Amino acid sequence: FDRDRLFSVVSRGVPEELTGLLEYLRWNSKYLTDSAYTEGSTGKTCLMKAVLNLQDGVNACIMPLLQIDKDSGNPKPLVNAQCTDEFYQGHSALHIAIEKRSLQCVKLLVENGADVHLRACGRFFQFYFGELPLSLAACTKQWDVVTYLLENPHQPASLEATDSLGNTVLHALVMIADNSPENSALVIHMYDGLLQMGARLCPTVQLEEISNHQGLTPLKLAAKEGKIEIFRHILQREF
Repeated sequence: FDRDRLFSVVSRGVPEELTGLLEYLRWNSKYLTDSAYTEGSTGKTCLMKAVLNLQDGVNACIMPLLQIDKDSGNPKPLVNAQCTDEFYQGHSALHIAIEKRSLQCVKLLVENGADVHLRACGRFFQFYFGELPLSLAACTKQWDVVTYLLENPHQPASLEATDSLGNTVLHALVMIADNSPENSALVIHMYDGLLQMGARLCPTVQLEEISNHQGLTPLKLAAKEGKIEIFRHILQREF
């Protein structure tokens, strides 16, 4: 089992061809997160390759890979491996699952130890979505994934979490807003929805008062970016 074979196998979504992988790993004291099983420039793992080749929301190598990884006794679980190159830095299988708009796959990953606060901060994403799984799910308007991330019993995502810019999901939404009537309406429903859920999930937290590394709340950030409709909406929330 060299890397080439595994990635081929996994790309084709044929779990049956993983026969002997576990034995090979345990015999040699190796893990699927090892340099050897990782693409040398990017750190792209076999599980990432799997989620990149989803067929109709699924890929039948995914759970086998997770199980083999667990059974191999891996100290640094494959589920939370991150891309290492400049362009995709921090990108995890969970981010790819959300980009692919697959709730099925998000669940499978989270149920098996996905860290819901890993940051994708590479040069390609500066579109920028706030580097966090929840902020990506919100920015791409995925209601089913957003509520799963917030409510699941394994690893609930925090609405207060911030990225390397100090941005919450609320700042991220301000960032992706267009000034088109229909887009801003949808972004407003997401902004309000998250806050409505926050009144229940974090009853005491003033999420809209959290400010940036640039000292900007979502309101002030909205003003800075020229986002009139979002700005005026955030104000009427107060008043």
